[PDB]
Amino acid sequence: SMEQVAMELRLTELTRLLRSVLDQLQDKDPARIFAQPVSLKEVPDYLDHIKHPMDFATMRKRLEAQGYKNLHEFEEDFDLIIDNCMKYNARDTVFYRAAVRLRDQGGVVLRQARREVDSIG
Ligand SMILES: CC(=O)NCCNc1ccccc1
Repeated sequence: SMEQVAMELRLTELTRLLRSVLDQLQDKDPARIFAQPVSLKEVPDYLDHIKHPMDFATMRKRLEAQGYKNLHEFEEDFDLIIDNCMKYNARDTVFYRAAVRLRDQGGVVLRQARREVDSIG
C-alpha cells in the first residue's frame, strides 16, 4: 500500500537521524570503552551482574536493521550502556568516570534530537 511505503520512508528517515545521533554520542567515548560488548572471555562473571548488556556496536546493528521505532527506544539502549557501567564498576575507576562523562556530554546531543524528532514529525 502507499501508506506502508510512507511509513517505511519515515522509518528510514528516523534511522538516518538516529545514525547521526549515534555517531555524535560515540564521539564522546574517545577511549572506546563502550564500543564493543563486554567479553565473557575477559570478564567471565559479567552476566551474573548485568542482565541486559549493551554497547555501541550492538546499537549500530539494531539501527541499520531499522530496529528503533522511535527515539525513546534508542535512548533506552544508550541509557543501558551508562547504567550498566555505573553498576558493575566502582566510582574510582576509569570505566565509571567515562560513563559519567558520556552521560553528561551526551545529554546535550539527545536534548536536541528530542526537539528535532518532535519537529519533523
Ligand atoms: C563497559 C565496561 O563496563 N567496562 C569495564 C568492565 N569490563 C572490562 C573488560 C575488560 C577489561 C576490564 C574491564
